[PDB]
Amino acid sequence: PQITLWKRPLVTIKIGGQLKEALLDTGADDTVIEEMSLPGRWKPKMIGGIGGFIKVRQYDQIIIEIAGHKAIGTVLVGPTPVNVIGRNLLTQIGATLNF
Amino acid sequence: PQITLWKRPLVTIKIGGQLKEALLDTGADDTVIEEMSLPGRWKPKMIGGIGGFIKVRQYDQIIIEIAGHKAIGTVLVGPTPVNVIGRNLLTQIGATLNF
Ligand SMILES: CC(C)CN(C[C@@H](O)[C@H](Cc1ccccc1)NC(=O)O[C@H]1CO[C@H]2OCC[C@H]21)S(=O)(=O)c1ccc2c(c1)OCO2
Ligand SMILES: [Cl-]
Ligand SMILES: [Cl-]
Ligand code: NA
Repeated sequence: PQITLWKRPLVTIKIGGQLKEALLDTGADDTVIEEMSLPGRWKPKMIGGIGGFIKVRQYDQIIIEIAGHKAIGTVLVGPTPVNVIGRNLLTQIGATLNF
Repeated sequence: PQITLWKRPLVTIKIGGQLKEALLDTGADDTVIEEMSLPGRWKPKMIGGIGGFIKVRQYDQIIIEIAGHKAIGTVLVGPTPVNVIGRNLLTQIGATLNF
């Protein structure tokens, strides 16, 4: 699709057997999801944005379906105010910015 | 152009006759730039990012060039860790997300 930016570019994702809404976010290096359980090992991480840093759990090799497109990569889980699909997964679905 | 996301989507902007680097950020509603001087009056705004809320100075109707495209709109000035071009100006330059 071509998504305009008049409104937030929100899509449905499937992660860990759950449906969630998330923002397609070119300014996010990493994918950050609100608190949920995921399988496998994790390690702690701090990530920073406007407002400062939050502590997250880093899970690797997680499969996510984004607007119908499957991708695998690292997912950070923690107290983000919005679920964000970052560049690590946007690349895998072939997303580009065009103007 | 068509910008892939393997690296941060950094572009050169020009504001107040000065060149700066900024991130094309589809996850930002608003454009937020580091401390600098802008003309006219400002109004208060609070914005919420991953680590919490910050106060910024809102300047309206500011002339800004983004990757060679001219925009005129609202710029927020405050302690952002990177300059971000948000949807308010991405729409003015005709940007879309495509996959
Ligand atoms: C600020 C940029 C450099 C980074 N952020 C991504 C943004 O797209 C963020 C994504 C975001 C969106 C909403 C709430 C929190 C974060 N947007 C944001 O802060 O926008 C602010 C400016 O406009 C306003 O509209 C949205 C909030 C305000 S982020 O959320 O802090 C972030 C995401 C993934 C990351 C990361 C930081 O570090 C490593 O991986
Ligand atoms: Cl990854
Ligand atoms: Cl590619
Ligand atoms: Na894993």
